Amino acid sequence: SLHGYQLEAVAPALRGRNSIVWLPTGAGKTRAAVHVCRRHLEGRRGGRVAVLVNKVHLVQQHLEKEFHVLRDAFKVTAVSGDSSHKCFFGQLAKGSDVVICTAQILQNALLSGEEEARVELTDFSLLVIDECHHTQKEAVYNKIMLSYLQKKLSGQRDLPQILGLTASPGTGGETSFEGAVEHILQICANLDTEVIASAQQPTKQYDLCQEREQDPFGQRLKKIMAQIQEHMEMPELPQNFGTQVYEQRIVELENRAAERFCRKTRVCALHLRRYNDALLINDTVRMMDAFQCLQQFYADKRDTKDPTERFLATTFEENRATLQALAGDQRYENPRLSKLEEILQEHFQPPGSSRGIVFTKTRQSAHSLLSWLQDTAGLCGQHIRAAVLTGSGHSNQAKGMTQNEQQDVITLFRYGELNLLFSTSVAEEGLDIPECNIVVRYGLMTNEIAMVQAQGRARAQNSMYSVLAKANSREVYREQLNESLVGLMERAIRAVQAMPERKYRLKIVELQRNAVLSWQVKEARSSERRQLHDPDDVYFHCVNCNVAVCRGSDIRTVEAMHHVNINPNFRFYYTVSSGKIHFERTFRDWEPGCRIVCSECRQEWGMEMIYRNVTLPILSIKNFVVVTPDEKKKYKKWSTVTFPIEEFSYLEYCSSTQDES
RNA sequence: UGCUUCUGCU
RNA sequence: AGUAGUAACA
Ligand SMILES: Nc1ncnc2c1ncn2[C@@H]1O[C@H](COP(=O)(O)OP(=O)(O)O)[C@@H](O)[C@H]1O
Ligand code: ALF
Ligand SMILES: [Mg+2]
Ligand SMILES: [Zn+2]
Repeated sequence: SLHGYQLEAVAPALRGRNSIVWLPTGAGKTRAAVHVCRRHLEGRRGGRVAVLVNKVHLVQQHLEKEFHVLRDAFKVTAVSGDSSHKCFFGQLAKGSDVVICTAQILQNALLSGEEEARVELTDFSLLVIDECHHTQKEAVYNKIMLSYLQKKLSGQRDLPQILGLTASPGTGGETSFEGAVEHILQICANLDTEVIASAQQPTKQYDLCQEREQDPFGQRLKKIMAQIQEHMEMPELPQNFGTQVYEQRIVELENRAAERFCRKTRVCALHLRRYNDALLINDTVRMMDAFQCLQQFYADKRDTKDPTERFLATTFEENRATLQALAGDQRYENPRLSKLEEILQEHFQPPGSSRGIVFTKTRQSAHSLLSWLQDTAGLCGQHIRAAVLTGSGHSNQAKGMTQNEQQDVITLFRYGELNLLFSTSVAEEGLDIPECNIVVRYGLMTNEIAMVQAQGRARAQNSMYSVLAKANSREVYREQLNESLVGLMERAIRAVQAMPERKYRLKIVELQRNAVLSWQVKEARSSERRQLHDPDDVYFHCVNCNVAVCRGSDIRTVEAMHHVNINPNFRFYYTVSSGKIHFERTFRDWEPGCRIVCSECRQEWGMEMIYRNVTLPILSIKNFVVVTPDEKKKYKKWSTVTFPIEEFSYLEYCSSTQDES
């Protein structure tokens, strides 16, 4: 049965008041919400609840661990990206008493032009927003709630009650009391909160490592980078190799070289980014991980004419064997990994006692840590059974994990079939593993919310939380600051809870008005930008070889995301460059075909979309330079281009191609 | 693998 | 204004 503090925290929600339930990590906010939902549905006819989450895995978790109990009396349905294609959301939701989904599923339905796929906010009488601290800025939670505010302020009746759940509203980067209070008020405004409802041990250790005394591998990479920069014959080139600033500056240089079609500079900049990437890997995991980064990059090359590429290939080849030999030398081991080994050795003896998550920033790092573990003699024999856990992010450096793949790892971790995960931020919030008693945060730079949340995955009574970071580093400073900011957040929330009602209400009104006005202004500005140029006056150039390949007027959008070229002669500019792509996820109206490349230079451009009975090429914006009358620009997003793009019409497209045959 | 939110960084 | 990552959607 519910704890006293659970009953106390939901008392406002039971009375119908919009609220945020502020309870610590692991305190049982979900069960409290289920109780609210049961009483809500019992207390009226025709009620309907939406439960919004921010991570695919939490749909299944909340259903199977908490919300399924409602099925004694009510119909409960769950939807995530994997199951999206199976039903029209409108039909599914309307046939349910409770629907649990990732928030973007609901947002898509709110925006839909299809009768059967569409819902309105007024189709729900209660919205439960899990991890509601994400309801800010342009996060999907806030896109939904901004619409709610627009409707509320316009006088709409029968908007749903709001129940937000969070352990950590945060301070939003504010370090003053006044700033932190303002942030809390902003959260409250965004969620249309009437009351923040709250209640009326673990140990933490800093496992600090030192910089490697001797890093010949890194030293050699830096010496190659200097040689490459000399070859570029340019003044004021950055010298700060192996930093995030260098990474930014070298990519910005690549962008400028694309925009001005300086091939030599661009190619050199491309390679330097890879060397910098290797330095960053070298600092995070093993030398051999960094080596493999570079080796793979240069292996996938073939013999070419381009004198620049030949210089760069020769340069790597001259250093390759030395780099690999160094990478196999235990003398130059990463102290971060030495420290991690110490932690695991201490806590996973005797074998199978501990149940741990090691959080790392990137998917690639998680995979490298698993590989490192499997290859560390000092850990083999301690019956550590480990696996990687990531979300469904994807890049050429690392694929993601499907909902199903994630679920397999989580289920085996829950009762100790696996006893250690190497995880990204996919599992920093929400994941409930009662037996988890160790969290290590490996060299992370995050806000205080992520710190609190990740720590909170260790549910067990006698849990430990380890910060594994470089001594004297910004990472250590930020951890310490974040600890203080948690305290500041608490003080700010208390102050808001104690505010006089009249003052609170007026402040919320002022903030909600500001939010809905600011949105209108932003939308007007965005529209003005996208109407600057006639699409006929915009030309796309291949980013690699600078050949012109189409005009803006050749492009249409599918599902407001996928930019297809509908010109029947575009086929003479691109080549199909792969066998058929397969995705685990199925979509309603299309599936990928093959990858496509520039016919001149083989630069990757995008992929085919098999949309119903036609095949069209999708272009990724990052593979082009966009040329207008005013400038040449390499865009990383379509959303900021300076010309309008019409929606694809399948009917019109079919009619048009039939006339040509 | 198309998309662009968030977080870090400048 | 970018950049890097990440996650979500498709
Ligand atoms: N009243 C209760 N009695 C026993 N276990 C409970 C109670 N309420 C919640 N739990 C359990 O507490 C754990 C943490 O709950 P959860 O909802 O994941 O925490 P959070 O507040 O971070 O969402 C879960 O395993 C849940 O089933
Ligand atoms: F605060 Al939680 F799962 F919602 F730790
Ligand atoms: Mg939770
Ligand atoms: Zn080309």
